[PDB]
Amino acid sequence: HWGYGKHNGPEHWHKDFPIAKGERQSPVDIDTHTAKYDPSLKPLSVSYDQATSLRILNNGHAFNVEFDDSQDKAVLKGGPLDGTYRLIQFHFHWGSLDGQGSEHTVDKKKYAAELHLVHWNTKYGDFGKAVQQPDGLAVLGIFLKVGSAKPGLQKVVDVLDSIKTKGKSADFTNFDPRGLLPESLDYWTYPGSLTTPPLLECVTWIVLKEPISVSSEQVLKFRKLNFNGEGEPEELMVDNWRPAQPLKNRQIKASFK
Ligand SMILES: *CCS(=O)(=O)c1c(F)c(F)c(S(N)(=O)=O)c(F)c1NC1CCCCCCC1
Ligand SMILES: [Zn+2]
Repeated sequence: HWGYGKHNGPEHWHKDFPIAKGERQSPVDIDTHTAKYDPSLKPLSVSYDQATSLRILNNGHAFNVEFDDSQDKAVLKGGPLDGTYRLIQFHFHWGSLDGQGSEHTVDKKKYAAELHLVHWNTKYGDFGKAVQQPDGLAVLGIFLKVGSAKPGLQKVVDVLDSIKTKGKSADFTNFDPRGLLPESLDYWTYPGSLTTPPLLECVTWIVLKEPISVSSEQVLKFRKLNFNGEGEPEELMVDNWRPAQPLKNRQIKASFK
């Protein structure tokens, strides 16, 4: 099926998913000199005090921390967004080495990894309906650089050995995603897509300028996960990122001057 291997990677996805060559594909390069400050944008509102984590899952292409989204408990509002978007999960993309891993780039710079906090527009009732809409999802993207350890990440790192292989899950309650945020919420925003099949063009992207720092040891443990299922030959889960896609007829806006 599709993946990030030698023969089923991003350059092949268009054969099953023709929207791969569409008009609003993600990720993109963020050219910092061309992004225009938009004084009409509002400050982001991140309300995660009531977030309730449930489970961590190895789904074969990343690991997901899933939240209880049966109520408005953890929501993203404001900035470019109209209405209320509810947190459903977060996951990461990372590299085989520190010089690559992110999906978005900044002046062509690649970070070691990229965190995505996925939210769905509650006016559409469920996420399945939301992904059929141009304003169905809001994904908050946060770059990871290697330096000092991120203490709020270690609980995630420590459970990864329990979900090594595709299809494994573990209980993962009481995790606070506010521990993964940088200091500043300054951001770039643009209309785009999911970065994995089915590549639906349903996302407002909000990509924070400030990266978080994680340690070498923390990211090394991401790279011990497996794409394969238990009992199959080991394929390390590394380089699960899609490269930058053409910007086409889109403008990237900055929240900051
Ligand atoms: C392949 C599913 S995933 O790992 O959960 C997943 C992913 F890898 C992604 F890269 C995106 S992204 N970058 O576009 O944000 C993503 F949204 C993923 N999962 C969502 C689940 C949330 C419900 C909406 C349905 C879209 C897939
Ligand atoms: Zn993602």
